Amino acid sequence: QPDHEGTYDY
Repeated sequence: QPDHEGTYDY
């Protein structure tokens, strides 16, 4: 996904 200056999944 879009990265929101520190998100992640898969």
